[PDB]
Amino acid sequence: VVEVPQVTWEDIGGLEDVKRELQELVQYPVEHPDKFLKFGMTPSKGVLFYGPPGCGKTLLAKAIANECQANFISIKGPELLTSEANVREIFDKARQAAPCVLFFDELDSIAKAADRVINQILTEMDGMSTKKNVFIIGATNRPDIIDPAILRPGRLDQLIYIPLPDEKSRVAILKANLRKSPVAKDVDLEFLAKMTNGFSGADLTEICQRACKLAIRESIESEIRREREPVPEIRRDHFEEAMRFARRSVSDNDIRKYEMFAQTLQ
Ligand SMILES: Nc1ncnc2c1ncn2[C@@H]1O[C@H](COP(=O)(O)OP(=O)(O)O)[C@@H](O)[C@H]1O
Ligand SMILES: CN1CCN(C(=O)c2ccc(F)c(F)c2)CC1
Ligand code: NA
Repeated sequence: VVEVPQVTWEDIGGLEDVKRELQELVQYPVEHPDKFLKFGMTPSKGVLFYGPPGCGKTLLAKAIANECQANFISIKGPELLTSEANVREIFDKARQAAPCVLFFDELDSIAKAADRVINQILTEMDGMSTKKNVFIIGATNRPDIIDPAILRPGRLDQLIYIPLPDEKSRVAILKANLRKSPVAKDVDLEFLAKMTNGFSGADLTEICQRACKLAIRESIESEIRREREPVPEIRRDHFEEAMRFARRSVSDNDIRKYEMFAQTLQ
């Protein structure tokens, strides 16, 4: 299904720098149209996100579409395998659906025949002007094997690091996830963020999911027995019990590799 996503910038904890850069990248063509004309600048055709899994790359792509009131079409790399007019149909349907965000996920799987499913993509990209109102986003967990062709000018205009959250970003991820939930005053998300160094945004969300299930199940069971003869809250002890099944999903070894790659790009 193709639709405007309901994810906003507010649902995304941390990454405040990346967010302002992305807003300007899409707001400037429409907010200062007379200045984009005077100096002869073309709006951007795409970006590429990279980083450890579960840290917000898909969320950012959806929030960009919600910003532009645009449709979102998501395509996972492995499923382009049956077959090179596959690459052509997708660009048609995205052009049909304009203004549209076209998101290529798991592009590490294609970086490894398949040699020019890539080449069919580069040709669709050059053949599609910015006047078509399609904005391309890719993501990958394997920045080491990115073909630099997809980044030459006229294609994806920026490569952007989305890292594991630091301590302040973990507090924000926790708050954004719980923003419309009834949380008890005895829970200290700043202490929770301290105890979860190395956790991804997805790892943090699961803790929030379990703690909520625990309070709802407890609500069920207690009314069932008071049946024998006031909105309930998610309490500190629900979070205490959710933490038992909590451990990092990204290894210290992969983090080093990601940090080397990004630090050498200074
Ligand atoms: N920065 C973040 N803020 C809030 N939630 C997050 C963040 N990053 C990840 N999550 C949680 O983890 C899930 C997976 O995030 P996703 O963006 O799909 O990861 P990937 O970087 O692999 O695209 C999200 O749906 C959300 O629940
Ligand atoms: C899929 N697993 C095993 C393979 N893998 C890497 O080799 C890797 C990790 C981080 C990097 F920054 C990088 F360039 C490469 C990713 C994790
Ligand atoms: Na990922």
